[PDB]
Amino acid sequence: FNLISEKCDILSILRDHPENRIYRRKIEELSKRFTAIRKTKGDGNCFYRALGYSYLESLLGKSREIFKFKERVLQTPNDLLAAGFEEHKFRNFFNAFYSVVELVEKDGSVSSLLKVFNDQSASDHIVQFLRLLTSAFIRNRADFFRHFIDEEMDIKDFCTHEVEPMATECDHIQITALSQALSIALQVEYVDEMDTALNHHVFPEAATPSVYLLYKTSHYNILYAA
Ligand SMILES: *CC(=O)NNC(=O)[C@H]1C[C@@H]1c1cccc(C)c1
Repeated sequence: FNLISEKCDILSILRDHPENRIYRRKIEELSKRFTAIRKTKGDGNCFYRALGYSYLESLLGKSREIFKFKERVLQTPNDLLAAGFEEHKFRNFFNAFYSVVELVEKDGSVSSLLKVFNDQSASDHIVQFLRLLTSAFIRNRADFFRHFIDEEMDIKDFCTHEVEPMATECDHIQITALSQALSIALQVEYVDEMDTALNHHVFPEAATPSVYLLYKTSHYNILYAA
């Protein structure tokens, strides 16, 4: 469980980490709404790996939701080609992601899903797929995403260097692109109330996110609603 941990009670964030006790107030509030966390490896990939795992986990047993998600996934090869990705280059990453979608579709357990996401090779192929889809999404909407980058930076160069490569850290750009790309309603909770970084992924309670992530200093763990 080196890439995605077993569940820990939310208050482990305080009990195990003296360094977090300054965030006691936020964590104790979150503990009213969320019961548990899974920890993700801090390797530059944690957003993609957290969102992939958490969303597929959210689908287990929801056969209609799985069906509609499989349809979106079967369309992604065309989105990738429209963005200039050749099939022979994305095939193995598509196949890894398709495989874990079929695992969830065929009754699939949390245990079997965790095993794929803790397999370095399978998990990193899934992350690479999610990175290419993120890049494809941004490239296809250069006009929109152009607003959020460095004027001197080309959108294609941003994607080449800050989205496609493994271990490249996310900003709100990649979170927006991937969530829109797969229609994953995501909510990000912050550990640190004093962190001023604008949150583009917090909505009112009445919204129905699939995935809740817990953010601190470039790192995203998975949250479980109470
Ligand atoms: C989401 C994600 O993977 N976040 N990244 C981390 O937690 C990276 C920051 C930590 C790290 C890894 C290797 C080396 C250093 C100096 C930091």
